[PDB]
Amino acid sequence: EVKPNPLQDANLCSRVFFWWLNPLFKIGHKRRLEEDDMYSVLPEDRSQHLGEELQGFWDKEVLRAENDAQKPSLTRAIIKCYWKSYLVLGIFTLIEESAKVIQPIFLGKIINYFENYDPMDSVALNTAYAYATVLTFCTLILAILHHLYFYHVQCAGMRLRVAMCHMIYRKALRLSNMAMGKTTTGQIVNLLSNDVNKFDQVTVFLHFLWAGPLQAIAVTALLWMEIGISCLAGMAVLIILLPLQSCFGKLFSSLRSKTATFTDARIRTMNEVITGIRIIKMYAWEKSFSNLITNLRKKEISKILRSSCLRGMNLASFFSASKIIVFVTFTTYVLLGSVITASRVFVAVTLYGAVRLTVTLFFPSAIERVSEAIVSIRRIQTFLLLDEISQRNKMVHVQDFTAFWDKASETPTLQGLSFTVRPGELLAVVGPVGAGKSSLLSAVLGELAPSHGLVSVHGRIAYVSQQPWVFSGTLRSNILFGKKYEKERYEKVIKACALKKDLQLLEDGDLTVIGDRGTTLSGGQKARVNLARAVYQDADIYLLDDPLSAVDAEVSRHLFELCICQILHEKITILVTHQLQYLKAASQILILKDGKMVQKGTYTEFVGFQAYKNYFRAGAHWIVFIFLILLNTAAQVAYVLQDWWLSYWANKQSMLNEKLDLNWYLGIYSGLTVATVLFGIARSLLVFYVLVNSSQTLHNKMFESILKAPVLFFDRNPIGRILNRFSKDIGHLDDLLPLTFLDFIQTLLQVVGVVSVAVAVIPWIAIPLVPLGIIFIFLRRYFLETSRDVKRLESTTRSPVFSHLSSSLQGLWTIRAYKAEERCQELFDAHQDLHSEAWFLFLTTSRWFAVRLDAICAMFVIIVAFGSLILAKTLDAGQVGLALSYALTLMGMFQWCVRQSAEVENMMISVERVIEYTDLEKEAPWEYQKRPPPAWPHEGVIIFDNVNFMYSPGGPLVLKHLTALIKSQEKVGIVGRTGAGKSSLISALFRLSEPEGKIWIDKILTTEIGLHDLRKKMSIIPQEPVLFTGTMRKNLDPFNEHTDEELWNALQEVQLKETIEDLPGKMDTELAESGSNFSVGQRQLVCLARAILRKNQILIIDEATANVDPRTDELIQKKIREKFAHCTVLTIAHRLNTIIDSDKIMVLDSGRLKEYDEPYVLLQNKESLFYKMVQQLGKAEAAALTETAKQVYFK
Ligand SMILES: CC[C@@]1(O)C(=O)OCc2c1cc1n(c2=O)Cc2cc3c(CN(C)C)c(O)ccc3nc2-1
Repeated sequence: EVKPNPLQDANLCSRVFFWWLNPLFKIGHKRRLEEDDMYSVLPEDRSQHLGEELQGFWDKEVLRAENDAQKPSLTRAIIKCYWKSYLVLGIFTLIEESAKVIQPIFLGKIINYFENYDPMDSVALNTAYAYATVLTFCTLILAILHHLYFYHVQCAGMRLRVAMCHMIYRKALRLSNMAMGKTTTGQIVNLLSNDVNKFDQVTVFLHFLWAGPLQAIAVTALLWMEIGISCLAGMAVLIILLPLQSCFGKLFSSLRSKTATFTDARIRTMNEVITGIRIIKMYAWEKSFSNLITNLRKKEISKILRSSCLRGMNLASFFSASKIIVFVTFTTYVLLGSVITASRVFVAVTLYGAVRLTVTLFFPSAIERVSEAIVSIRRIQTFLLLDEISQRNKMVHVQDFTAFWDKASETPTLQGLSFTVRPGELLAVVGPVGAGKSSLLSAVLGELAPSHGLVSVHGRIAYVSQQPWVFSGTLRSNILFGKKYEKERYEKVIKACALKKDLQLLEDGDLTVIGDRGTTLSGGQKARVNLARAVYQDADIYLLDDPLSAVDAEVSRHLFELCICQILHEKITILVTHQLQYLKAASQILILKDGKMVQKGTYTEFVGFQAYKNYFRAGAHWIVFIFLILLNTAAQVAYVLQDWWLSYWANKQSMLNEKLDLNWYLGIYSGLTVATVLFGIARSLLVFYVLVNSSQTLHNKMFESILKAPVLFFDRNPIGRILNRFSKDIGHLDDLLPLTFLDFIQTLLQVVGVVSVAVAVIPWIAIPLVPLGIIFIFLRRYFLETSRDVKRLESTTRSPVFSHLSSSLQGLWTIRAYKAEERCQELFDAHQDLHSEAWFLFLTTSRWFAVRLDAICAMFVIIVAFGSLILAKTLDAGQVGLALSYALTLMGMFQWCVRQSAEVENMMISVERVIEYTDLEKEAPWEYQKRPPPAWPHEGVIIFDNVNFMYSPGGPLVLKHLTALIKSQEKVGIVGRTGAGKSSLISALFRLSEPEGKIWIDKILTTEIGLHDLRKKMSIIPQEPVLFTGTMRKNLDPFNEHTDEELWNALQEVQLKETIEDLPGKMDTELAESGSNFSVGQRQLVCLARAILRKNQILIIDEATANVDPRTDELIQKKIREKFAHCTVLTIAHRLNTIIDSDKIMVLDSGRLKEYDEPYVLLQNKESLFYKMVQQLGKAEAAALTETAKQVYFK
């Protein structure tokens, strides 16, 4: 075994404590870990073994189902597989529940000793030590041996999950093409990504389905023997809490899906902002999108906050549920007239303290997780019952072949086809079009079957689809594609593929790892690899579907004239290519149409504290948190004082020889119950409000930072990187972190409850508390330095599994062509177990930590129990019963406290990323001092003086010293080399980066006005037109300052009015995604309509009409020159004929003004680049251009 696994040989008292895992933490404390530091899985965890074993039952089970004439049952099959195993772990669950319930009874007798106390009876004292001893071992069961057990219940989960990933993939290769036609990859990948993943989460709780109810019965029976019928009072109320928890579960799922619509509506609208940002800014339409995102968020926040109230009240039930069921029990019990006594109260408090989790949380969860598992199985069953291809599947013969992609009602995909070919001969095929162009090959592969006629083949087939496909590994590994390596074969074919030079020049040699999803190769080179793979296999049958042979290249000739015509030509081969002239070398040509063989037409026939501060300060004044800190303690102190008051009552009562004032004691006691639920519920609402209001603020402080971010921000940051923060992180700050934080705080108080009660009742506990503390601090620090990293490795090692299935599910034909399932199965198993190696660490890592938290927690109970008995002269029965009833309660809650601590610390990083967006360097203000006068653009005069511009500070100067005059209403065409200068002068004109030099517009220096004062007052028509998901009215005027008449005129200025007024909303029609119902030219016509609405005296055309039919461009040209006669127009355009009649042209290259004059005068200088560019037209049209330019003198 490559990575020997210590679990093979660790002794019991190693693996009980996971002591064997110690070396991992040592190294993980010294280093960052890597995939070689993780252990290999034990033999039985191998995907192949589990799958082959489970098939060994599911196979039998479908045999039964056919023989019994019923639909089969996968749930029975896994059960029949795991029954003989999984029952054994039930035995520990049984003894575990016993320990949970037995502890109270002996907590009775150890308290009972104090009720009978005399300092001088050693015999009674020794009995108490025996009870205290068994109380320790009972704790030791729950606190130590529980952890090995829980790991094995987790292993039932992981073992079951892995086996399904095997059987699914095994099915996926056997899957019939029809079933693949009835399927999408996303279904199988999701099934593997999620729906099998549920099998861990059922198995942790499946034993609670019986052990929980059996627990509840036992607790009621015991209590009845302690407190009579009165135990029915609490237990019935406890059981009523079970539906009530479900009632909350129902509601927020409703409101969660109700909020889903708005995060989707927000995130789509946000994605338009982030991707569209540049053109958004030029229009000055921030305020439009600012209103949308604000209103959706303010809508979203209202429902998520209204859900947050119910989510808060839910935890308040978990806070009061012990206190309510205690109160009603003893109140009834007292009203049936019993005195209250320390022994009989704390037993019930402890029995309730034990059962409460089982009925209120584990069992409610379990019935849900079982329900999600059983639905997961039934779809997996559905998948495993899809149809399959017939798995059995020197010469090739075909005869009258009549076949379909599916037996739909249309005519067969192949019809009447017959041929035979023998080795040493090449067929070629003019195949179908609009359909399976290589359908003939697909028949030879047996992807299709005859309704009539026959195909017969012998030997082994090589195939390539015209679609390329590349396997996970190196390119050499793809050239091997699992076959043995053979240097001379490999050399000869790889050289005959001319691949070495390209592979050396472009892909670093054959050792190059093929990257994620095949990223590494160019598609042109990727295509050739398929043939290189094919030829390396030296198969009997070589089937070629157009390998971009249609692409003219020396290799696409060389492969044929040397390799395919001479080397490969000995083998059986069939070729489809557009290279019809290659088929002059073909031995035979088949031409096909409508599946018919139409002719044998042979060719000759032709995180630091500051994060917390920032997050909380964003919620409220610190004065509010002071009010909040009061409520926390008030809830917690009300909680403890209730149980202390119950002790105090018992202590007074047992002192009497005479009546108690029932309505004093029960009065105050009832008060603390009402108080503890009321502060508890109030606290639980307040925390959410403070934190959720904090999330709302961070979004709005952050969202404004995004609109006012300069374009430079969106150059450096990918769209996904930004948009993820608006989906994921602010998702968490609404969905889950306020919840997780309140649950952390709630539990932390309760731990502070037990510890502080314990030191109060027994002061000298305060000494050993500090050792336990410092032990915990070093433990947490030592642990999390590793666990943080294992979770990284686990999350990483997941991604090859889905990638491999996706790649393999894309390659199905090819895999079965090489009948290579026997290996590709092994590749999946290699990936699956390597993830399982990480999952095995993830399970056992947490236990090695969790067992110590329960170790030091187990040590605490010892301290209180024997500490109480040591101080027996001083303590008194009520106070001990308080201390011990709390001490037992620590066991469960303390582990949960630190789990949420780790999860909050991890999740809190989402807040750091959000705040890092709250302070991005802004542009200058939109509105600024020295506002331009009320009609400032009144001439369209522009000066550029020594203008210098860059896409980054200190970057390359893409404008150098650019200096120009543009006169009023002048029409300035601009052109240059492709990619030279480009829009940079436009982005300078919008100040999207601040230019050096000066730009003056209508006597105003552009660098001394607000960016909306500028950008509102100049139109642009962009390189790519943009529509926004919204009304046609908003896409034309979000401010609705233009009349519908003007909006109709604009749509009537273009052709499109009578294509929009017939849409049901008319101007108010909101569009499909990206306006798919409109053509690209029509989207530019929308920008022209926008421009026609704006009627600014300045317009910029950015090369737009290259997307558009010239006849629509002709309309654009017409309407520009008609409508913008008074306007000043700048026009970057590639084809000079669009601009040949400009009053002047600027030509830019290398960032310099190569030319600026009347275009004919530029042509009149035969040295000019403009003349040269017109001469580079290479055509007599240069004369028509020249004449048209000269006419500008005279027309
Ligand atoms: C749901 C997770 C889990 O089942 C688990 O994976 O392992 C076992 C375990 C769990 C949860 C909780 N606990 C556990 O031991 C203890 C616990 C206490 C909780 C408390 C405090 N209790 C004293 C009521 C809460 O307020 C809210 C949620 C709580 N959840 C849990």
